[PDB]
Amino acid sequence: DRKAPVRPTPLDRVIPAPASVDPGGAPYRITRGTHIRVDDSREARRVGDYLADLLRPATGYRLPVTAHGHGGIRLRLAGGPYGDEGYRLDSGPAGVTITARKAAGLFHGVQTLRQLLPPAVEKDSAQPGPWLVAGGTIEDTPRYAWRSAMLDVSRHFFGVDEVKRYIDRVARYKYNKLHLHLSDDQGWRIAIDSWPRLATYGGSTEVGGGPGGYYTKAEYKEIVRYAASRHLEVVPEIDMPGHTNAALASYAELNCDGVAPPLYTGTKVGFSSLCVDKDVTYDFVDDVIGELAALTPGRYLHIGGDEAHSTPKADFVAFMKRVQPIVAKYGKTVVGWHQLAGAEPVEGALVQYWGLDRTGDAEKAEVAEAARNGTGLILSPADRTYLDMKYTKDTPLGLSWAGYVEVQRSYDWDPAGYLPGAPADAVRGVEAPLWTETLSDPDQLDYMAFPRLPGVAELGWSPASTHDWDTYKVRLAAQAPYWEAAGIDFYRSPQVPWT
Ligand SMILES: CC(=O)N[C@@H]1[C@@H](O)[C@H](O)[C@@H](CO)O[C@H]1O
Ligand SMILES: [Cl-]
Ligand SMILES: [Cl-]
Ligand SMILES: [Cl-]
Repeated sequence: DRKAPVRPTPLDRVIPAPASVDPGGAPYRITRGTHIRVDDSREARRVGDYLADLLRPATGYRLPVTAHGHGGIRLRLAGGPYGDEGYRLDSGPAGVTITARKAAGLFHGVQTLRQLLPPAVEKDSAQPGPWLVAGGTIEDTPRYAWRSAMLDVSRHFFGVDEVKRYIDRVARYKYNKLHLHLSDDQGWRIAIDSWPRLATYGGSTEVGGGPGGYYTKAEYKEIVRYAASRHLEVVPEIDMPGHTNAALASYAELNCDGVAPPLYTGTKVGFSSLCVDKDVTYDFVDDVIGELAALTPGRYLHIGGDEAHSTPKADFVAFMKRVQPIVAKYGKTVVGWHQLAGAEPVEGALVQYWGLDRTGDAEKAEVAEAARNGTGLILSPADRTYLDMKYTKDTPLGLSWAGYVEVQRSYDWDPAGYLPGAPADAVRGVEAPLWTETLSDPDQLDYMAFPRLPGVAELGWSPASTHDWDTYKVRLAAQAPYWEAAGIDFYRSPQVPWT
């Protein structure tokens, strides 16, 4: 009875592990007449309709959303110790109530509810149920404010609908930021009016050749809107000065030798560079960041800065000193890969650490020092949270430059004491990047993202006190029937006792 258990799943059996779980009493049961009662506000109703849409297919129930009466499922906004993202979930025969200070908290509460319900909830046709929700109370708040997932749409382009699909995958685990790698050597994915060829030419292909693609302003705005509806703040990235071949191939003048390189369809990195000694280079950067910032309601703008190996150190430093201010000029907070820590991060900047266990002390020191100087840290170790990394030598997709990364390794660590000498309060959170050199379709994205994606989300959300592999793997194993019913392919790691 994997699909429709006789009894409800444990109240604590959810990912991320909730801050506080107090089981008790009888469970709630959703029946054909259940109403979803929300506050008389747009934001409240919005979450109600979202919940209704998630449950209608499998239950076949009407589930009307209204601001009157005593619905069996109540979503209420009230004062409380739940911050901007926390919530309280009360379940019992009298009904299920989700309380939070803001919509995001209610949304997060819903993500927990869909896990309390049985696997059959993932089906698209009416199911027998029962639609039980374990009884008791859950009080939940996040450990870190930066819990993101990155999707590389430059190596292989993924359209609006495919991105919306990935957004729904991550929303399940309370991620609150979506980092989009919009440009690299194999493609430029965002239309820039001031530089038309970036998209029309720079976006014409991708890894392996053939058609590429890109987002028009309208498509990008739609992705941001959809992400916002799933409470994901979009963090766009335009990598510079390295990983810039798409742009360089589009405009000969940007190149040091004034010759446009061919469009790149390989899978290597580090060979491209904007010409730091040219003035046109900074007109280009200003134009792009200005247009991107206008399309970005979010607070951050990622300028990359990784593997600028065709850019001498001194030039890299000079380049970043010159471009960082451009971000603030357009009202945004700059973010960069940790290489930026060696190029004087401006005040308020954050750096994304993608180092490994084996990374040299000198490099780790430079990053820990930036943290001491006030730079916020986003942790995404290549040998931990890079979802494109192979599980073992036999994985049919992904890369292995950072070694292999099985499920336990990806989960078994603590962000607070990860980087030696780095102040714990400098750690803003974590990120799970999914690079696409080897992934060309949504199903392949799923196979590499799952089952590690949920784990990284827990590291960003759950209290350190709840972290434990032996008990987490049981909660992870329980997701199997849900993913199977949802049509979500995943790697059945031998380290997990799959349900
Ligand atoms: C910051 C960063 O990760 N840069 C590259 C990235 O462009 C590539 O897609 C990935 C694949 O694992 O390898 C990294 O070294
Ligand atoms: Cl989904
Ligand atoms: Cl090559
Ligand atoms: Cl390489």
